[PDB]
Amino acid sequence: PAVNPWDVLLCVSGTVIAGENALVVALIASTPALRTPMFVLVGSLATADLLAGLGLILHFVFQYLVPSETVSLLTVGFLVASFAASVSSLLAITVDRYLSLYNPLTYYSRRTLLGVHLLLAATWTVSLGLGLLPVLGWNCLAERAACSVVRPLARSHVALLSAAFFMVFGIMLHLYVRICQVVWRHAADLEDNWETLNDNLKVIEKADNAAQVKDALTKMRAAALDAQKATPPKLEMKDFRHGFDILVGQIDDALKLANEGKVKEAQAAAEQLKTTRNAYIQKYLAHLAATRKGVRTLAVVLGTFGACWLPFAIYCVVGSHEDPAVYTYATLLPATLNSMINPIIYAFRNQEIQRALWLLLDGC
Ligand SMILES: CC(C)CCC[C@@H](C)[C@H]1CC[C@H]2[C@@H]3CC=C4C[C@@H](O)CC[C@]4(C)[C@H]3CC[C@]12C
Ligand SMILES: CCCCCCCC/C=C\CCCCCCCC(=O)OC[C@H](O)CO
Ligand SMILES: CCCCCCCC/C=C\CCCCCCCC(=O)OC[C@H](O)CO
Ligand SMILES: CCCCCCCC/C=C\CCCCCCCC(=O)OC[C@H](O)CO
Ligand SMILES: CCCCCCCC/C=C\CCCCCCCC(=O)OC[C@H](O)CO
Ligand SMILES: CCCCCCCC/C=C\CCCCCCCC(=O)O
Ligand SMILES: CCCCCCCC/C=C\CCCCCCCC(=O)O
Ligand SMILES: CCCCCCCC/C=C\CCCCCCCC(=O)O
Ligand SMILES: CCCCCCCC/C=C\CCCCCCCC(=O)O
Ligand SMILES: CCCCCCCC/C=C\CCCCCCCC(=O)O
Ligand SMILES: CCCCCCCC/C=C\CCCCCCCC(=O)O
Ligand SMILES: CCCCCCCC/C=C\CCCCCCCC(=O)O
Ligand SMILES: CCCCCCCC/C=C\CCCCCCCC(=O)O
Repeated sequence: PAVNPWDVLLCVSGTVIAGENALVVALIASTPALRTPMFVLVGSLATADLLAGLGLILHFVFQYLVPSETVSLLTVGFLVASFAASVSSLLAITVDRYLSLYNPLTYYSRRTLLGVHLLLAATWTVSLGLGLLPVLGWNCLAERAACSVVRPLARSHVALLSAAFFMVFGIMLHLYVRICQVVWRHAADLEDNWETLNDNLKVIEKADNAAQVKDALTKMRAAALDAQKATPPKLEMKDFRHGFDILVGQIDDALKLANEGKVKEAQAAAEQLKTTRNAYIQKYLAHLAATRKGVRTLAVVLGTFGACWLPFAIYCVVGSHEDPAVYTYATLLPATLNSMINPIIYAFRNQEIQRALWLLLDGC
């Protein structure tokens, strides 16, 4: 028993990672529709995870099948660059999601596409550099007292890697809270205006004087428009939104009658407003149910990223080369599992990626 079980587990993990992310890469590459900034970023993440998966397999190969210290230095440097590129790609994705939420219009501009190009060129340039430094000689091959828990990386180089991870993670947390903030605000405004919409509709049905009817119709018009704004836009869906378009229209019809002195007729028009409102009551509950689920996903995915990488990042600066290798393996394996989760969260859950997959399975 000279093969270490953990090395086999990493090879298995790398195989799953490579297979998952190779499929994502193939789907985006062969689908001209998937060329927006968002998908350029997903393709970068998938490529990095693909490279990291292959790297785990290669590390096994040149440890056990072609024993080579030199090529093992290359494989570890390869993995440093691949995981750096994956973590930095997650940062870039998060930046993009922030910008699309905070700039519902100016996000769709030439600057945004330029920004992804420059950001990815920079993250990949830095990622490669980080893996190239040990290959060029910033390693512990000469001085074994300077070895980190991941051979043959030098403790000082690994400290830099962990510092970069902590900074990247801190930025993601900042963006996460801002994203969370915007999603909560819009959901709160939608639920507010929807409730006031219903309140005034009851005022109409129970009105006893004409002043109440006009007042309630005036508030319904404002609430309808505010509820529309809080709904995310179609693109660059708008069916739930267009439900408010015909509500404003009906409210304007009732207001016209009320202003001409036909308040009885304006009140009776609430039956039609209640009919309209009831038709979109499910789309409203479904939208609130989707945002709720999305918020949960946000936190779960970021928490899982932290649970997978933080123990490793911490142990890499606290541990030393004297520790048994199992503690490096036990903290490294979860970090690799995150590269199995990434394609599911950022690629396979996307409807356009699923469509490309359907066209691929069905022979186009
Ligand atoms: C040690 C490893 C990391 C070296 C990797 C070298 C090559 C293969 C890397 C470096 C930069 C990478 C590119 C950077 C960004 C993108 C955009 C993405 O939408 C598709 C993949 C693509 C086009 C990558 C393809 C692979 C790539 C060219
Ligand atoms: C020996 C171990 C097994 C190695 C062998 C399995 C490797 C699977 C990896 C990636 C497959 C997903 C990427 C390929 C997806 C198809 C590429 C494509 O676009 O094909 C279009 C064509 O119409 C259809 O063949
Ligand atoms: C991250 C930056 C570093 C990335 C580095 C990627 C380098 C890959 C390039 C070429 C393949 C080289 C393959 C070398 C195959 C060597 C086969 C061999 O003979 O090596 C066994 C040797 O004899 C034992 O004694
Ligand atoms: C060895 C090197 C290690 C480096 C370790 C540190 C990593 C973090 C550095 C840069 C990421 C910057 C990402 C962009 C930050 C957010 C930009 C943003 O939100 O602003 C966009 C602006 O508002 C548009 O108008
Ligand atoms: C989302 C999933 C997140 C998963 C996060 C996992 C974090 C694992 C961290 C520590 C486990 C350490 C396990 C160490 C097992 C040691 C067994 C033992 O006794 O070691 C023998 C050794 O020779 C005597 O030093
Ligand atoms: C989806 C792919 C299937 C994954 C199955 C899991 C792969 C398990 C591979 C290696 C695990 C090694 C188990 C360790 C055996 C005991 C080792 C020992 O006692 O020395
Ligand atoms: C044996 C060395 C291990 C490295 C293997 C390298 C093979 C994978 C390299 C790149 C795959 C990424 C291809 C990206 C295609 C995207 C095209 C597009 O976005 O339009
Ligand atoms: C593009 C698919 C992924 C390819 C990289 C991962 C799989 C491993 C591929 C090749 C491993 C063998 C490399 C060549 C070994 C030569 C040994 C020798 O010449 O003595
Ligand atoms: C993408 C950039 C990659 C290179 C970044 C570094 C640039 C500076 C040039 C050379 C320094 C790299 C080598 C440092 C370790 C030397 C160890 C030694 O000589 O024994
Ligand atoms: C802002 C981009 C900067 C690009 C240039 C960066 C150049 C980096 C060069 C060297 C980094 C430090 C390398 C340390 C080598 C130590 C060698 C050893 O310990 O034996
Ligand atoms: C995130 C900051 C922590 C430092 C990151 C280090 C990145 C190294 C990545 C892959 C190298 C994996 C090599 C295989 C583990 C062997 C462990 C051992 O030395 O016994
Ligand atoms: C998740 C919270 C993010 C907070 C980021 C704080 C800034 C992090 C920057 C540097 C800290 C890492 C320095 C590690 C040095 C260890 C050296 C050693 O003992 O080998
Ligand atoms: C048994 C399949 C495991 C599936 C993934 C979960 C990983 C944790 C379970 C087992 C780890 C591999 C076996 C540990 C070998 C102990 C000997 C050693 O430390 O080198």
